Amino acid sequence: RELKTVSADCKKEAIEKCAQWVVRDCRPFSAVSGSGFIDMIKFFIKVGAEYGEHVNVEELLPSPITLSRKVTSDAKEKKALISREIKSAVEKDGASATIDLWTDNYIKRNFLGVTLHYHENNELRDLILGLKSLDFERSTAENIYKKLKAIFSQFNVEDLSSIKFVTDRGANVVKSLANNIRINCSSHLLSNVLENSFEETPELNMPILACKNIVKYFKKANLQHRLRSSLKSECPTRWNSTYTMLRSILDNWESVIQILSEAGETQRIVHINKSIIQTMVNILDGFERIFKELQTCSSPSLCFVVPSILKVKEICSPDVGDVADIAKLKVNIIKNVRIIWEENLSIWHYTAFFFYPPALHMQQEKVAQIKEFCLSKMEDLELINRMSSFPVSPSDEFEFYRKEIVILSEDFKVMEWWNLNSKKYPKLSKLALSLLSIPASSAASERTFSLAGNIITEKRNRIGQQTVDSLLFLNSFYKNFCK
Amino acid sequence: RELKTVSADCKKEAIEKCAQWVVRDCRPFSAVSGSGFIDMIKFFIKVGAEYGEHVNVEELLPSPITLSRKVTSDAKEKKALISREIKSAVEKDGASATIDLWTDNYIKRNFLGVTLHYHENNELRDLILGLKSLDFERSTAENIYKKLKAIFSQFNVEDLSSIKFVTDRGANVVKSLANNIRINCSSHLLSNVLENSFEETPELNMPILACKNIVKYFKKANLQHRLRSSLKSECPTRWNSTYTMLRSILDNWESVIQILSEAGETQRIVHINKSIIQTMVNILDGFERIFKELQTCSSPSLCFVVPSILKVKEICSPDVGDVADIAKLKVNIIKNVRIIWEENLSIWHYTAFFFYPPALHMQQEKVAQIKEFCLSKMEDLELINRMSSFPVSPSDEFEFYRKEIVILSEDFKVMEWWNLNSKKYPKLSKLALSLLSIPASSAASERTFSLAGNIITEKRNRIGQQTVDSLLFLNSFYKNFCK
DNA sequence: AGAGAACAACAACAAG
DNA sequence: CTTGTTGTTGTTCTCTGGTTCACGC
DNA sequence: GCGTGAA
DNA sequence: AGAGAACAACAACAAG
DNA sequence: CTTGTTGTTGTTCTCTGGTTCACGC
DNA sequence: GCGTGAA
Ligand SMILES: [Mn+2]
Ligand SMILES: [Mn+2]
Ligand SMILES: [Mn+2]
Ligand SMILES: [Mn+2]
Ligand SMILES: [Mn+2]
Ligand SMILES: [Mn+2]
Repeated sequence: RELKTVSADCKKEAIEKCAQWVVRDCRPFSAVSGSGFIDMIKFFIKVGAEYGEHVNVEELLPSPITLSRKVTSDAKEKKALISREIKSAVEKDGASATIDLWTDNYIKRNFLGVTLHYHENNELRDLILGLKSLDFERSTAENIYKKLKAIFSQFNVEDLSSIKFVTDRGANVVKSLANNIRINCSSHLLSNVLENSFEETPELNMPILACKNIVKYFKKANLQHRLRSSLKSECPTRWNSTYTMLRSILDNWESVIQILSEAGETQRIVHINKSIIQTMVNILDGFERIFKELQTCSSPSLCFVVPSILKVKEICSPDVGDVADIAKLKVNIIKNVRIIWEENLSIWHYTAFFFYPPALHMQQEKVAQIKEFCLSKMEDLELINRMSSFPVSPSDEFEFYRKEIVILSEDFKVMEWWNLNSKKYPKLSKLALSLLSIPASSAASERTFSLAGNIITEKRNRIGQQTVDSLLFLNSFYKNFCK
Repeated sequence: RELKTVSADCKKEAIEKCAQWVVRDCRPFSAVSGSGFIDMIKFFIKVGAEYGEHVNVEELLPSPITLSRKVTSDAKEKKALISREIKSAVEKDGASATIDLWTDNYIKRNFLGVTLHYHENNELRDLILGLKSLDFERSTAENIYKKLKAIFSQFNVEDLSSIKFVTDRGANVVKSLANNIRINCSSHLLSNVLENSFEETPELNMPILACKNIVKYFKKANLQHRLRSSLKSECPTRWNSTYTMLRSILDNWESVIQILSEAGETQRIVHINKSIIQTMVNILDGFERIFKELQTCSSPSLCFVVPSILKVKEICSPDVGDVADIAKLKVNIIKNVRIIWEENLSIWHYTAFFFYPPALHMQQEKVAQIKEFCLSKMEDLELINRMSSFPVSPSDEFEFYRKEIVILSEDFKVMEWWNLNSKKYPKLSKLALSLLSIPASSAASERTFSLAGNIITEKRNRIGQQTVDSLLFLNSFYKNFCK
């Protein structure tokens, strides 16, 4: 219990052997603080206590190749250890998933990422189920579903009908999940609204393109070292990319005109109306709050799609003081919010918002279909749970919640609020927490590809498909089922 | 002494805690076998022997930030520990160096790499002295020499006149070392001969460009996964790059015509004369033997520039059976070997070859200037060594070697041959081993940039200039002065 | 978001 | 009072959102 | 059969 | 070269 | 005789050779 | 002052 501190003469020698490990093997300084590094060092001081200080270390230490098969061993092992805890959440309707496609930068295999999301004990599960390569077959809808089912067979899940899937609107991905529950990713929808609305407001082409050519010049002339914050290029495939460039120019506006004046290249910025650049940054600033919100899988997120849409309608509210080109942008944004974003929502987005206890809003058109939807889903929950055996009814329990009153406090945690209410609401708070675990976007699959890319590197390029599948899952397992 | 082996019940648990470290912290499997990792694990079993198994590990383990200053501490420390062993080799004329310029792919600083090379105990030293950034100043000759002197001041070397420098023919780098000994890198020279000779033989444009467009199609059509060895693009900035592409096509020729026929794109290869592709690969095959030779710093290399030039003259010897376009290539290659490569050699290249004991060759035009050169260099060695005090003369000892007879055996190691001859030849074998430690090219600086790039990565991009300088040197130190 | 890294800028502490 | 060594705070820089399927006229 | 939409 | 990685293909060995 | 676990051999894939100075007419 | 050579 009472852990002993070593002598300072023995502790300075420990920061000397650690520094020499990072230097010789070319590891990052932060390696000395990994959760698995510490847990491993604790084991090796045990071996010194039992066997003494004269142990054959090379014989004790494993080889990298036997490490490579152990994580493939353990991957098979842990997929069975939870092959039961997983199959329960799918049965009980309370499981959702996100899938998407990615291709790696070296070998160029196309990949199918699958994540899983369900509620446990006041906390959310965020599992990487698998990253299976398509083996260079065409990314047709049939092959995708073929590789989707194959990932779920790893845990003895063969149904897939009770799992709510969240994807982008890729024509081939969309068709794969035509036979089950598919929710449109709201980060791609919000991105479509921005892309189209700027296509449709070409009055703003000249200021944006003018800014784009300043970034292009600072990179070609190797001048970003003079900025305390560098200027960012506009990459269309990145969300809110125009805002990132514009802000990088504003937040460095003073030092940019000076550097430009210095190089006699002052004509590249004098025709740029700074005021409109500032107006677009204030407008798109709230879009970044919504984007970072929609990408949350550690807390409920689907319930905020509808109120975020209202906040977009509020930002682009017509204003008598807008200039002509900004007035037109706000006009096109509220349009595409209607025909691009609202057009591709579902009762899952409204019902998730219903279960946000500040429930005063959609009292109008929606509580009809929401009650019709909520009652049906509490019905299948009983149907399933009665097979688990081998006054205050749901339509009442529905309206009993519909009269609760709670204030928007900054500490309010709706997910905690339903655990602390599972008593009075037994069967509805189960439907609610089934709804509140669905991600509002496919960002969990995006992050899986980022993690994948951290493994398939320049020097680790020979790593195999199943070795990445194994490392990603185990790393996700040791996060969701360890401390 | 007799190191104990642990129980198998305690050894399986060690490959389980190692596998979990690699998984959780996302480290490569090969991390379990680093020289510094093993030396570190040996220390941690000692702490378990002394203090027992209940040690506070988090308090014992250092932070990454205190690791970052320790390697900067140790870097200052070890540059003083050898600030003496280094300054001796420079004094005794037996030190050479290679310098070049590089810029990193993220922050884009220009860098000056400096390596050091001298003889010790039958083995060669290959030191990374420093990678100092120019801080975005212009890479003028004055700033380079300014940063060169600054790297040598780190070890209290202020002379630099006794150090033989080996660089490429960059106009600015060349001018920096106008005041000291500069030897032309022979890898850049050989590369100039190839580049020019192919510019001057445009009859071969159509086969090469035809091959280039097959690689371009296999990459665009994502077809390299069908090849057991992939096709390589021609990058002009890589040495023998045309040979690498051509061979990648030949070694996969059968499977390439089949894949092309399959895609109905068979017209991209039918006009390609395979025989001339094969002739160019056989010719350039020996160039790759010379290139990989010239890049050696663990064994003597400057002494092989002259006999490699002969082997190039021999490969491109006129042959009555050559076709017209190959006959012209060999004609232009032997030309540029004369006006590009031989044009930029020095008596260091001839004298280094002289000290290869199979010394029958240059008996003609060169032993005059070589004797004149060797006698002067043995003279400054005595001048220096007499200040170290606070029959069989050199001109005889020169000719005594000039009558030795030795056979080219495959095990022959000339560097070992001069240690085992320092007795009969005391003062000449010192000049010889001073000559035999000079690198034939600047590849040591190239490799320093490769190592640098292994540190300045995508996620380690915030690492500082002096932190890379420190890590590179210490890693080089622990290789040249440890076991 | 939610991952991996590094470090400038301070704040606490010790030795002197 | 100084320096000289450690520890924590908070900013900056990375990456995934991608490159061809499905459909309708 | 070919242009269009969304990645 | 001379660095960093991974793994297919076998070879040795053990358990059964 | 089978499998099932470990260890070694040898191949394949990375990167640096680079992006602007110096000079002469 | 501008094209050329070598990175
Ligand atoms: Mn997609
Ligand atoms: Mn990508
Ligand atoms: Mn160079
Ligand atoms: Mn580069
Ligand atoms: Mn995606
Ligand atoms: Mn170079």
